[PDB]
Amino acid sequence: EMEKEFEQIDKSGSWAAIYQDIRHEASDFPSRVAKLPKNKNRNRYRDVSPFDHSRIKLHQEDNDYINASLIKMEEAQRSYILTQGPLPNTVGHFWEMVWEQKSRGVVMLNRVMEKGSLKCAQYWPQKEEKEMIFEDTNLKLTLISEDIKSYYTVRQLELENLTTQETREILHFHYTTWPDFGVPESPASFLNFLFKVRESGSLSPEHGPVVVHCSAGIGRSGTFCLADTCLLLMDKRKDPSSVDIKKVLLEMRKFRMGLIQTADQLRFSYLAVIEGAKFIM
Ligand SMILES: COC[C@H]1N(S(C)(=O)=O)[C@H]2CC[C@]1(O)CC2
Repeated sequence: EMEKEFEQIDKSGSWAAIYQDIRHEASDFPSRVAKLPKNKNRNRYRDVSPFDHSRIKLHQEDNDYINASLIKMEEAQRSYILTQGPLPNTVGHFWEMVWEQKSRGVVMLNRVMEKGSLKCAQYWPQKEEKEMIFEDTNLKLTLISEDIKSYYTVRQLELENLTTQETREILHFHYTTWPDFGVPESPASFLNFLFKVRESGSLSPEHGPVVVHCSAGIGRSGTFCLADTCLLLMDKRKDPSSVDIKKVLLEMRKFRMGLIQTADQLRFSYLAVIEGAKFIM
């Protein structure tokens, strides 16, 4: 049982050690498309690239490239798109991806500014009466409503395909209280947030995959998907304690590199699953 493994690693202070074995066992697949010179300004970080095998392709004939990966968890029957925080020049590609994949939710785990630097472009409207038009991808985005809570904000957005005049409602879930350094002290508000996403229908098989991002789309984004998938597998299985968080993480790392950036994010992921298991047993 993971709770006792938690006890052992914590008492022995073997978090980094565990983290390094995960790093060494992690898959390495080609990322040739990401490294083409015509795509250099589509990548926020030169060392964070989607693998070619799992990369999301845009349906535009010119350049299909976005820094986004499909993570397919076959036993849990859950998919996620993990992406970077859009850049000033990829906001239109971001919303084209949302459209093309039939996503119902966008999960944002960062602030636009952290540590005095921009981590993401402002890619959604701040006021109902000031909608955004992405001329490169022929999309219009309107803020419908905004519900601001202590730990997170939920926004209803209308995305319109200006080409076909079809519209969809997109939910934006914005976790606003992840600290600039380290991880939250308690997983309580992160679990609350994860249950609110689930309750919305955004993670359900009747929609395209949820879009999940932070700045790079590997650290906090990784923690979100890892906790969700582990708790779902504990619901599904005859024996809940058969769920090994290290194996799930390695299965998720076949689809996108570097998921869970620090030993502190790993320890936080265990804490989130262990605490969330109580509210599921
Ligand atoms: C308490 O988290 C594990 C800590 N260790 S340890 C000795 O348990 O691996 C190192 C110092 C800070 C850390 O948070 C991460 C590295």
